[PDB]
Order: sequence, then structure tokens, then C-alpha cells
Amino acid sequence: MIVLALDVYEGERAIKIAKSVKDYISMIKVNWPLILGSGVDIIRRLKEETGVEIIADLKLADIPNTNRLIARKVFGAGADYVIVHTFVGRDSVMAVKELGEIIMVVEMSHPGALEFINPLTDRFIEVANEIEPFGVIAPGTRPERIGYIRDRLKEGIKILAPGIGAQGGKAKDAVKAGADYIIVGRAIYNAPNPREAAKAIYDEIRG
Amino acid sequence: MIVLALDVYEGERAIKIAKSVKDYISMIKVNWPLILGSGVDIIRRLKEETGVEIIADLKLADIPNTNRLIARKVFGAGADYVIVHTFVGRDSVMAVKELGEIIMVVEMSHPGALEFINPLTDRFIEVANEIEPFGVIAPGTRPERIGYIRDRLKEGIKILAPGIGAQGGKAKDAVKAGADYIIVGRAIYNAPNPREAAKAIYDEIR
Repeated sequence: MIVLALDVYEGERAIKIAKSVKDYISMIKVNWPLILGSGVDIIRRLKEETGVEIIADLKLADIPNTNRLIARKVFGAGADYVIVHTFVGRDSVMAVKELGEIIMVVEMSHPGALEFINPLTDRFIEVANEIEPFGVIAPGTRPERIGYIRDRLKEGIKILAPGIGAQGGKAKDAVKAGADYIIVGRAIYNAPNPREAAKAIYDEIRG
Repeated sequence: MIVLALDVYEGERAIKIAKSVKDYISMIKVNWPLILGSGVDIIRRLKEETGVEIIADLKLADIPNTNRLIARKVFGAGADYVIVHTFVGRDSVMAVKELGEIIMVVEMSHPGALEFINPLTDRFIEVANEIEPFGVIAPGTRPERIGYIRDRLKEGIKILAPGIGAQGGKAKDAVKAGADYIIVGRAIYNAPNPREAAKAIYDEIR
């Protein structure tokens, strides 16, 4: 299953692309830049126009009440899932889960992640096991991490994996290693033919 | 110096309150809920209506490029400072600092902060010392934390302190202990007369 990181900051174009690839994706993921540029209502427009589930990749990291206010507005606009950090505490995570389904951050992909976040991943996975969110993200860059997380994560909690390599076999291998969803961005939205690009990835996964 | 936590989510009401208290505050701090309700342009409007600097309390905690995209848009809308987390790493902090002034989160005061954030406060202060942001936030629930952080924080970096008690002399003590700015919320924006409330706090601090 593919999660399209719809990082097309032109509202009308983003909606057109999402509608065109709907047949081959399971969810659309939106971020703060898109919400800032098009208004939070871009989420409702997308929900009404495509009927595809929406993940709001906000990586919420505020105090409980503020996380709650943000979640109320975003789930309110049509989001089905909100990505939240684990680092700020269980109360901040539960303030969001109270209003809708969540996906927790237990490990990150950038160089800075090695400073504080990744050394704590084992502990963050234990928190996710306690909370039982819909899922967690496993930087799919290098495979090993998908399996590493899967081996420590309670069954029932899904894994979404971004950063999959372009080599043939990489997407199917990520799923075989533990990824329930593959998060894809530019490979689809900036393709000459987004629908055919999504179909190609979908076909490898189901092949 | 007072930083108004303008946690009024109807933008025009936020503007009305901000305008009424502008002459007693140093900065206006806005958060995601206000930005989501009125649009990011509310930052430009608050600045135009009050002539006061704006802090965007976003607590950014994303990868460098996403932090950068958000910062570009928010500073572009008129923010003078952006609040960012330290825990996501130096590169994510610098991605924002390259576009405008930043304030770093090194400690929090909700119960959940005891799990992972607060045990790392000393280390986060050291990261702030190397980065040299405009300031850091020093939770004032426990007033002694202001002095604790000030002593360990590089000279030149400012401290903004929220959570100071309403008891007389407390805000003044916090300033004298090392807080350059006192962050005030409900005591001003939910007051019967926000302007008089702001003046009252301003006079107690001075």
C-alpha cells in the first residue's frame, strides 16, 4: 500500500494529482507547508474530492492542550491520522489520540536524528507498544531499520516506510521486511505521468 | 519586558486585544491554533496593527528541509522569531536559524516532559550555547529553573520565562533572576480590561 506524500504546494494541482493516482494509493499525506500555503481546508477539499484517507504529517511536539487544539482543528478538517512525536511525553501523545488515530515518531531519517532521537528509539518503541497507535514510521532508507523496528514493535501496530530506494525490488523488499505502507513523494507527483508511476510501484509490491 | 501569549483563536479578536495592550508588551507570541484559524497572514496583520515583534511558537521538530520550508513561509509572513525544538538535532535547528532568529526549547513543564525532554535539559543548554540562538525558554513553574538555566546559558542568549505566579513580586523576581522576558497569557487576554491588566503586570516587573 502506497502513501502519497503530496508535497505539491499548489492547491489545484495537488488535488488533480491526487485524483489521478487514487486507484493506486491508500492514503495521502499532507504537511505543514501545504496547510500554510493553502489553508487547513485543503484537507477537507482533498477529502471531498478524492475520498482517500488523509495523514497529517505534523510531527506534533507541543504541550498537551496545544496538541489537542491542533488535533481538533486538523481531524476536524478531515484528517484521518495525525503524526505525533513520542519525545514530548505520553500526555502530549494521548491528547491527540483522544481525538483521532495517530502515527508515532520513534526514529528519524536526517543526520540530526543521531544526536538525541535515534539513540532513544528502543525506548520510543516501548512507549508506542504501550500506547498502541495506528502505526509508527521506519526510515525506510536503509532496510535493516524496518526489520529492526518490526522485531521490537507490538503486532497490530503498522509500519509506514519512507525513503525506499529506486532500484527494482526495493519496494517489495521493504514490504517483505515489515512495511505495511511505503511513503512515496516526488517519484509519483513529479512524474511525467503520476498515475503510471504509482501503478508501477503498486505492481512491484503486488507482484 | 512582556511577551503576550496571544492564545485567542478568532483572529480579529486576537488583533483587538493585541492592539489594546501593545504599548505594554515587547512581543506577541502566536501558536499553530491561531495560524490555523486565521491563516498565516495573521502574523503580518498583528505586526501592522501593533508595531510589535512577533514570535511564532511553532516548536518545529521536523527534518531540516521541512523545518526550512515552514520557516521560510512563517518568517516570510512577518515573524521576527520562530521557536524550535532542540531534540531533533542541530541541523534541523540551523535550517531555521539560517532564515531568521530563533528561540530554542530546552525544558518543558507538563508532566510528560519528565520522560525524555527534561533529563536532557543540561545537554540541550549546551547545544543552545554552541548555536547561539536569540533566546531559550525557561519554564518558570518552578521559579528556580530560571536562575539554573541562566547560570548555564551563554552570556548574550536571552531567556523567556512563562508560567510565573500571579503573586506579587514573582514576575519581578523572575526578571531579576535572569528572565529577559516574562511570557503572559490568560492574565492579560482573559482580563476584563486587557490593557489595564498588561499595565498592572508591566508596573510590577519594573
